[PDB]
Amino acid sequence: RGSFVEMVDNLRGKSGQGYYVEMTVGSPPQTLNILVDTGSSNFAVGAAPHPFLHRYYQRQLSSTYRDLRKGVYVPYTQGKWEGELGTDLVSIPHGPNVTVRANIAAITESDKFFINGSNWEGILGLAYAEIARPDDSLEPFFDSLVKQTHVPNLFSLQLCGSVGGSMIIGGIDHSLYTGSLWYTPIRREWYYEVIIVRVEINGQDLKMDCKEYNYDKSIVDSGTTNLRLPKKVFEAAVKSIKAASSTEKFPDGFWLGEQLVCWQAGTTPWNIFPVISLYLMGEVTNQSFRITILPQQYLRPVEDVATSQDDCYKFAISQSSTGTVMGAVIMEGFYVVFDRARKRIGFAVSACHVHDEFRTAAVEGPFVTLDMEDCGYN
Ligand SMILES: Cc1cc(C#N)cnc1C(=O)Nc1ccc(F)c([C@]2(C)Cc3c(ccnc3F)C(N)=N2)c1
Repeated sequence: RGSFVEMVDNLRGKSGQGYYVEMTVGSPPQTLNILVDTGSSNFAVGAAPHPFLHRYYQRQLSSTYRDLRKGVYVPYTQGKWEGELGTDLVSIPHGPNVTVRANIAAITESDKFFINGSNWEGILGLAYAEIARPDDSLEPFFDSLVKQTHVPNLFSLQLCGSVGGSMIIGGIDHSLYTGSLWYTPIRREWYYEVIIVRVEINGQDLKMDCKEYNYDKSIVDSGTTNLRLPKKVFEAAVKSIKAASSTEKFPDGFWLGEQLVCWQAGTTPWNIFPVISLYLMGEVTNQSFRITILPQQYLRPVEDVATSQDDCYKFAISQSSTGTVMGAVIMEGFYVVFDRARKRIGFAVSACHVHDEFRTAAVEGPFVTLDMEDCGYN
């Protein structure tokens, strides 16, 4: 408890391509880099030589492999993957010293799933069984891990933004944060669902029915880059961000993520952009707390741009039909504790978050907020 030096810095990535941990499948162990995804619940790995893959699960080489003789087909709005279900021995080299028998979807066909140039070959769904495919009887990896060993039912994520980070499995590491952890209830165990009760752009409230903020869902998701916001809320949100920053002009496409915006190197006017604050439901009736992110978090360097030589960024707040998504834009500001045992998520200021000399990411409380139960959709 309190320090897990083995697990510090166990995450790698490329800006915009996600955070991956090293894992091993089968006996003898096959090493794979695996995307850490709190927005899904399947452990799914490449199992065939797709050209984009550095490597893939070779079931034939594993003595400990077992067929479940059952397929799984998983469509997304952007592409898909299809696989064959089995179980095998799984471990995490830079995690706890255990080996568990977990479900594995051996991916045999896919579209727009693997990324050309990426260095991961699978995905670790860390959310709950309810949203597992094909259904909730397929036990997620973390459930298997907790049932089969003495690892405490919790994990924490420090996403640092070559990006890096830590996934502390079974605990919390106090070197990864400063100040205090503040906790928000997990509303329901399917996604990591939470409730936003108030939004401030630059200290100024948006004065929307808070029900909208969570229409139809608000989730914490390490498998999404953006802060995604319901359309009605996104509309009001950028209306206010536009106004805060009208000191300089940008095409209406930029706010829609249809175009990048560039400045001369080291010339980004961060200060013309407002801090963003979400107030989250607290542990106590009528008590909330507030997390504050910087434009550093929502204006994202796009490095791979050959038509330019400047500092070009993407506005990483975007509209959504599935609810608020608190992606890497949010998580990079904070140490995030997925306290599954107590059905809550903790936020603290990350020791690694990107901050200039004038503004810093913040987690503050307590605040008095009435009628927070009304902010959740039914
Ligand atoms: C591009 C990327 C950037 C960051 C950063 N920084 C983190 N993750 C990814 C990424 O490539 N995730 C990903 C890829 C394929 C998937 F199939 C999913 C799913 C399973 C499906 C998914 C998700 C989110 C949004 N719509 C989806 F279709 C999600 N959380 N999980 C996520």
